[PDB]
Amino acid sequence: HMAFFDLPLEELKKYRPERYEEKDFDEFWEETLAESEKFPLDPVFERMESHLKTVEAYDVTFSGYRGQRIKGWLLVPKLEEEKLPCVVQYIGYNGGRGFPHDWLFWPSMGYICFVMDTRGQGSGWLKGDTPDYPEGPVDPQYPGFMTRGILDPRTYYYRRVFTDAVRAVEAAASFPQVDQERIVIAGGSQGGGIALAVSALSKKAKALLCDVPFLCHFRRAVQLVDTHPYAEITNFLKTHRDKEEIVFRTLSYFDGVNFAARAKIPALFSVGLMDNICPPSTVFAAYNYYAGPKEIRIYPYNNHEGGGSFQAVEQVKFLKKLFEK
Amino acid sequence: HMAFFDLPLEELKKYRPERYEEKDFDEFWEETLAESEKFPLDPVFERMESHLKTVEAYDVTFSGYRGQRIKGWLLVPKLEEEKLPCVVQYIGYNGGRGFPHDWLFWPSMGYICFVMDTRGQGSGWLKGDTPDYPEGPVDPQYPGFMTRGILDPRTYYYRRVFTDAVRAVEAAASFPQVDQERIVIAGGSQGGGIALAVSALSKKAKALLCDVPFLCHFRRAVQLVDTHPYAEITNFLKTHRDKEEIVFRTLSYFDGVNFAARAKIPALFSVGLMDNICPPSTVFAAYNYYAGPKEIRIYPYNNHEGGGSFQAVEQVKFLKKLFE
Amino acid sequence: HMAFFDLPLEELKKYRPERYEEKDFDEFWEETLAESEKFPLDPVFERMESHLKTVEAYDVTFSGYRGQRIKGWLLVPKLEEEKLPCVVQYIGYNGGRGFPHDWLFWPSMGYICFVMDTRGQGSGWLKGDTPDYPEGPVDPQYPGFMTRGILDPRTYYYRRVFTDAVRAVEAAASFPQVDQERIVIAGGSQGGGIALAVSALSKKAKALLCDVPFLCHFRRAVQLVDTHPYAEITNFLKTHRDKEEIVFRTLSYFDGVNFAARAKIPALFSVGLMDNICPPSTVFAAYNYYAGPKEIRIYPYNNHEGGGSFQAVEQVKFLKKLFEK
Amino acid sequence: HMAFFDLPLEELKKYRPERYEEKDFDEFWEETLAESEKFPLDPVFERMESHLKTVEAYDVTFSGYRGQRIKGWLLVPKLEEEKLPCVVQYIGYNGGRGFPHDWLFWPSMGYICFVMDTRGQGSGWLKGDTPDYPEGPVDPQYPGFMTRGILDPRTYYYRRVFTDAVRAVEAAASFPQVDQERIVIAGGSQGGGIALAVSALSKKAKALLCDVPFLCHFRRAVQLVDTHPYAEITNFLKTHRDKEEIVFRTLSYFDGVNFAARAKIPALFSVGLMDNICPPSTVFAAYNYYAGPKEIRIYPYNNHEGGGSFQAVEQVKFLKKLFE
Amino acid sequence: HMAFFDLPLEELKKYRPERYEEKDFDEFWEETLAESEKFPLDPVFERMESHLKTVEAYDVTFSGYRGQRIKGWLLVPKLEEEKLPCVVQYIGYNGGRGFPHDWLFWPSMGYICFVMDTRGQGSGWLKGDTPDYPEGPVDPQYPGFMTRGILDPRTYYYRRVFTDAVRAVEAAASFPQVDQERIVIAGGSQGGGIALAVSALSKKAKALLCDVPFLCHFRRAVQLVDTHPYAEITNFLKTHRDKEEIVFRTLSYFDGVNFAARAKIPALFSVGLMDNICPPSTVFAAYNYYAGPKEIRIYPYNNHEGGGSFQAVEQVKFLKKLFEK
Amino acid sequence: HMAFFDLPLEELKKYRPERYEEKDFDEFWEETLAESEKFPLDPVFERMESHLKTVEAYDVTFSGYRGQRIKGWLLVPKLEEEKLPCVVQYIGYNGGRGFPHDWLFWPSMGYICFVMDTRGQGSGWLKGDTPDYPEGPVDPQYPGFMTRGILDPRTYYYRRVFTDAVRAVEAAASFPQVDQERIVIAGGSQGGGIALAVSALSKKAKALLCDVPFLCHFRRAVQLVDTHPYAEITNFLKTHRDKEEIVFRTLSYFDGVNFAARAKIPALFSVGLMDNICPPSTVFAAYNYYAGPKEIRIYPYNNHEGGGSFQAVEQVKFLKKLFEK
Ligand SMILES: [Ca+2]
Ligand SMILES: [Ca+2]
Ligand SMILES: [Ca+2]
Ligand SMILES: [Ca+2]
Ligand SMILES: [Ca+2]
Ligand SMILES: [Ca+2]
Ligand SMILES: [Ca+2]
Ligand SMILES: [Ca+2]
Repeated sequence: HMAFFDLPLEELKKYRPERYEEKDFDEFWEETLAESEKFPLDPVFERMESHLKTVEAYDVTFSGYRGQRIKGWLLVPKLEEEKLPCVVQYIGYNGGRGFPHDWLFWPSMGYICFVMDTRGQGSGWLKGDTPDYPEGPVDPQYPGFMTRGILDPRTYYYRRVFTDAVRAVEAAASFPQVDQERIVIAGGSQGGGIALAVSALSKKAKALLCDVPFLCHFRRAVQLVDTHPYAEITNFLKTHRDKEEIVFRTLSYFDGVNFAARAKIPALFSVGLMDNICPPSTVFAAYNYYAGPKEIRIYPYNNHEGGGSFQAVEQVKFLKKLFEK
Repeated sequence: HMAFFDLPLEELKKYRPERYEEKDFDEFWEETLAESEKFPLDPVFERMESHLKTVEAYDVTFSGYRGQRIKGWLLVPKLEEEKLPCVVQYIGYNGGRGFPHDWLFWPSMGYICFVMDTRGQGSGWLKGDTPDYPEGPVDPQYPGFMTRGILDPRTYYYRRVFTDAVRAVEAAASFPQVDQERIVIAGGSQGGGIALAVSALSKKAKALLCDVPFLCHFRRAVQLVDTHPYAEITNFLKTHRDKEEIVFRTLSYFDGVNFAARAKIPALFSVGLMDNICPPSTVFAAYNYYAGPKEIRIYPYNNHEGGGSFQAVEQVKFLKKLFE
Repeated sequence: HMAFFDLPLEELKKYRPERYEEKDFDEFWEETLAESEKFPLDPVFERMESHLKTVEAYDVTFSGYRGQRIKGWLLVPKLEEEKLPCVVQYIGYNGGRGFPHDWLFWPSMGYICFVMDTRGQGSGWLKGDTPDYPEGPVDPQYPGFMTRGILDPRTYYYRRVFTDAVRAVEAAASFPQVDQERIVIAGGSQGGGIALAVSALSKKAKALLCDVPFLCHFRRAVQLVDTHPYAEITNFLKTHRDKEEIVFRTLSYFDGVNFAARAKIPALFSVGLMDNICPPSTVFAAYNYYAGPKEIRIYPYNNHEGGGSFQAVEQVKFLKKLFEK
Repeated sequence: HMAFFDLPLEELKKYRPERYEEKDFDEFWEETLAESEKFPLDPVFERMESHLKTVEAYDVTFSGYRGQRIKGWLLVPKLEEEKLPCVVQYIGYNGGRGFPHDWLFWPSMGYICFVMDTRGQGSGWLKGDTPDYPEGPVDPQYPGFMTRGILDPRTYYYRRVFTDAVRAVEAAASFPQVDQERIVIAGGSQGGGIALAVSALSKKAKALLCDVPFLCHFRRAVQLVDTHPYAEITNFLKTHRDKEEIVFRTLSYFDGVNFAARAKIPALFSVGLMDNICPPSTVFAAYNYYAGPKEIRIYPYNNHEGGGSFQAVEQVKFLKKLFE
Repeated sequence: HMAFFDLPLEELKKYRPERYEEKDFDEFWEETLAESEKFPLDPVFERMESHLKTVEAYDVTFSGYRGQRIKGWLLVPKLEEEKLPCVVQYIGYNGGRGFPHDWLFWPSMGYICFVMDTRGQGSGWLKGDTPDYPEGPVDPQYPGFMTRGILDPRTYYYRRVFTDAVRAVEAAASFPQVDQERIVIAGGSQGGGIALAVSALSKKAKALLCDVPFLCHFRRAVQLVDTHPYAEITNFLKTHRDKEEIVFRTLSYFDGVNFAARAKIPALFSVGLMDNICPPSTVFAAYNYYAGPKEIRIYPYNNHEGGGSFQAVEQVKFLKKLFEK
Repeated sequence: HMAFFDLPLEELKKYRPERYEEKDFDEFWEETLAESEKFPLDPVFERMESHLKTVEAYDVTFSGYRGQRIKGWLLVPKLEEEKLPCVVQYIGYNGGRGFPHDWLFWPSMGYICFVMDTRGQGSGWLKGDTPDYPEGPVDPQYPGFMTRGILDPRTYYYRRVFTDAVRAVEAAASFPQVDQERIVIAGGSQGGGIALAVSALSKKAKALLCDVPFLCHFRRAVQLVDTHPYAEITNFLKTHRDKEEIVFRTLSYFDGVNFAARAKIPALFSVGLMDNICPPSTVFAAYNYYAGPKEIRIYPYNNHEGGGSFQAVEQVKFLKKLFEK
């Protein structure tokens, strides 16, 4: 067999495929957010009995999509400064909020960390505590989250997740020790696709950290790789042979490329050139359309792990320099 | 690597592991069926335009779990006889009702065939048209159907599927040309596990055809094989390390072995001794506890395909002799 | 690894590679057929005791290559019409005629169905009952049928199969209830390659159904995919490093592309764009050279399963419309 | 997945499963050999132009099964001794006689080497030049040689190979520089199963070298491993679900374990305890029933490669001691 | 294929296979430690520039095997307490000390953390900075560390690693804020096997954390699994067919089962019943022979990940109770 | 999955990628060889008691890199001619000199054969007896030999191997029955890469046999294939994300393409076009830059086995014609 390869790096850097979105993309999202804003946010922070000594940990509950109650953690490092910067952290596919001690990186660097639990997931590599609540009937689907409600953008799973995620920034901003001028939205892989949505839809985010982003350039992802989770879509289309146009129409409303074209905040991206889960052409498509000030860290030899702890160093340096003005 | 192997056949034939079920197993199912019976069945058969010439095809809708509307097909062979025997057909994992022409076997053999669509699935190997409707919140789960609602038997996905399947036999029986003395429940793999449940829960079924059954002896299945779909449960338990006792309690209410101990109608089973999706020990555990008159066809060299078209011949000969 | 991909669709639709055949291609086939016609067809249809109720089943025996007796099934739906249309069904690799109840589709749609057993196979996924009878010595070969007798077109396995298949249509035509104006030849995968040969060699076929055809564009197939059964040819060539020119000369006489260029009857093809057993470039090469009226159904997300039950629907609609003209 | 393991070594050393053969096993082989002996052997040795300098190479042709003409190589080391000992070398599955320079080991150790080409193979890992000639119709079969004619011992492929192989020893013995008191029959894997047959059927062989033998204890092999080529039999049985008894009856006539029970010449065996192509329980079954003086070299950590060049050293030493 | 399974749990709980060690096992280790103690430990702690805010990070250097200079990190949480408890952390196969921010768990829980870099590794999943120094010639070996110097225990790779690890505890104990009554040795997988050796050889360790231990019951490991790294041994033995007795003789001196029989400090073990890297029978053999006060957490459905974050919670609670006395 | 494919043959035939070497490449090698030449070669040939009858077998010892003692075999066929031609044979990755009877081909063809043992390997498919002796510290590395000392060309493993190999030709030339006008350097795979280095560095070699060469065009190899052993370099780079430039700078001094540009003796190459261990583009890059008289045998359907026994025949014929003048 042939080892994975995408477009050459010189082509990746110029890759700007034709965008496809419906004319009501913005109106869809405006209505979605307006509907959810009719419910009070009702943020709840409850301090936990914990063995943690350098951080205070809080159980979080807030109202996400249509008032539905989403879990999280808030880790506050024990420091003298009265207002601290904050990272809102979104989680990779099949993960959930786990335990507070699973998210010590940002607090150790002096940042408040808001970890948003992902509705209905939390059963693959880290446990979760938040259910999904569907729009009535749960249509035929392929196992997983990628095709859950895919026949209509109004019923699609990521409509609810992205709305949760925009509301999570509001919930973080409500914590009294959070410096609202230094709120960062962050994620890798599904988390990066969520953060990319939030960068276009939120008014409160001040910077984006976007690693090896998933949920980008769907039509290309499906043709390029046979890995999960993009293969969920392919397997659905293999069966539902009459639904191709509808499937990609729905997905157009949730595509990171279309959000990137609307985002204005400063962003640090990362990409692995041998990543066969989130292919480099899908990541570069999103990066290249990203409309805010931007940088990308390129890891030529890395698969889905990306830059690992090297990239974490880059992120801390990037934010320090940004927030010095 | 090591080739798949289960217990030797001589051990499989005596394999009767200790059963685990809760005290309220029967009460759970009695309440479930009573609550769904409060909605009218409202079976609808709508003759469709079709290119089929030897068969009349109907679009089916009936009320399953809690009045929720389930799709299916009814295929009636064009024959002179006024009352015909009927097979109620349940579908394998990730399948759905597909097209009428996907179910030509039983009609061709002179049987009315009622194909029940599987709620929420239909996206893997044959398309489906029936949604699931959850009991409120859809809890954290691993991709698929095996762990959907698994923390409480009341919320568990197969509660709804098994209720649909019991109601499907009532729907079939309400068709005027069906001979109610010759209603057969049939399935292979997930369909076999569904049919095994129906064999204990239904009052209308007269015979069971149970091929290579899934949804049997969960605790053993999860230790034995790393194949999907049983690995969905294993993967959930890898993450939710605190939920093991709860998971297996819930599953006990849906285990084919526990239904088999309650079933009284005549049954023909099949098993593939090299089946690593539905291991022979889980299938023999169910067969060995099956409380009605029973036979099993054993296919020593077959994987999940079982007896294939050979077993289809065994089934037709079995039912002919039974109903004489 | 890399996920399978062939030429882009826009290139596939224009793909007309240079054809290679010997100057005696037609003479080879004329002599082959003339030599087999010297034996009487002697078609025998024997009614069977069956549990089937909507269809009458017949055990079939007829003379194929050089008078050799080939088995089949004939399924006749119980309908009032005195002359019925007929599908001659060829079978995929490692399959055979199985049981009569394995072929209920076409009879259920009102067609007589003649299923031809495949000589010497019948041991992979459906049982068969017909032997092969070689031209004397059985030369060194790689396991399978693809290299059986490959050093000479006169000894090659598919010379015998394709002659059996041309005689199968004569056998079907001899059944009294068959409408000879509505004889269809049909197959998928090896069956599709057999059917493609018959479309060029038979005088009795009126329409072709050709799904995901095997036995097409061998030189491309062997360099594109490492899957069986094309890999049998590759494996033979890895060992018999002196026989490359002879192997591809022999295969030129049996290539679906060379038959397609001679076929004049109306045809419906199908192709799976992710099919790595019968690659889309080999299928499109045959489709593009096909010299009769033609259509193709394209399944972008399907592998070797092709259009499945969706394509069955297309085939029934195609034939209904054709035979109403 | 799980890593391959067979019976523990202590159990392997005592493993003597019940043997199955038909009452006419000996008569079947007596009648097969007598029929082929009615054609003259007509051994032809044709010196070749070669770049080889330490060895003389001959193109061999002789009559095997029913007078059919089998190819081979004869390699004679250029030594002063007027009569030399001889190794008759059988080849592994999908191999053939290749080139003369592929068989330099035994000649370099001072032995004449007769390499028998394998009918109809020669297309996997080493080229071959000898065709098969079937007993009329070539029945339905799974790809390969293991199920070619398997529905009748008289049509089965290995009937013709084993007969060739017995005649190969007669052909080698006819070469004037061969010392007939020091004729060795040798093989690994398919070669070893061939050699094991020849050790029971030939009158001319004086010693057996049998490495990691294939064609042994078929019923166990098929249940134990899913590797090729034993899997060819399994796959044929998955489809021809009515032919199980007939398949194993045929195979009984060709099983190394039944030949081993009849062999009287001295033998050196080898076995790899992690061999998942020729499992150690099938090899030990044949070794344990072997009726002549015998030794086995056991390689606990090796797969199908066995003892490799270490074993080759064992074989040279074994034969030197034996022929002193 | 067959999914991985070891002995049933009820058998695992009683599994005490016969131990094999040479008569000079203790003398070998006494001599090894005495020889390395002749070089000064010369521990160096160098406060480094870091973006970490809740922790003080130190570059560590100390003398391990025969005076050779080994790297590490020391992470000290910023807390008012003047003496703190300490975890000496050993690293999994193909890993190294990485960056200080890779080891935030224990400091966040109020423990000083001493992370020992692994000589010659650090190139698989986390970077390292410490070379190996062989005893003269580097004999023929299979790729990796398992068979490096395996023909003599005096030249074997893990002789040098285990001596470094015993000296790492002495280096940690020399830090003035370390409470010497609360020094813990900890590791998972290779780290667990190192920690197990240290639990027998060190005089300063007060508690052992030993997760999914590697380097245990080699003869069984090599029989049971075909995974790396145990398969490095098998692959060496496949080639060096004359060296079986020598290989297992050497390995006996480094076997966690033989150290466990000598260890007296309180321990918490963990085991995954589906672990095919470190099989449960090799782990239970070590646990069952462990001579100090002991508990084991059993994870029936987990592979080599073990208890993950659940086990981390178990470790924190275990130590808190132990050191309350 | 996608089956392996490299550039089309017509492109391979013209493939001359831009070469990268440091401006001290020649000076590095001149100094390396001069430093090793300060130690006496001290060749030792000791006749063995052997069961071989057509060949005399000698145990060889000679001084390779910096006086270090390297093992080998010398096989002398028993012929009347007083001086014989000689093949110096280098060995594939994870192999060693094995037993004398493993190398009977060249002696049987009337050539003396000098088999050089490969330092530190000999544990994968054929046993070896020669250790490595590192330049002091053995830095962090990935399992295997490709990354051993890779951070500095002075410490790199192949500096020592290539020096041994140049000295092996001198050792061979010292045997009294060797005709020094007919000394051939030969290898496949790692052996071919070693031989290619020797063809530029040795003054005594008269012809090169170079099959499916490894150690060629590293930057391309690492992008193209995910197979071992080239993946050892990729794996090292995935972790040491800061060391890319250094790694490829080191490797430039050991790249077969750069030696090929300097080699002047006649050469026979071979290449398998389906070889995914040594890709055809890396082999053709070296062949195309080869500066001496050259021929290549192309095996379009072979993987890493190349031309096998067919190529052995090509080699014997090639050398016969060459040495006839
Ligand atoms: Ca708009
Ligand atoms: Ca009760
Ligand atoms: Ca309708
Ligand atoms: Ca012509
Ligand atoms: Ca007898
Ligand atoms: Ca002692
Ligand atoms: Ca420092
Ligand atoms: Ca220079």
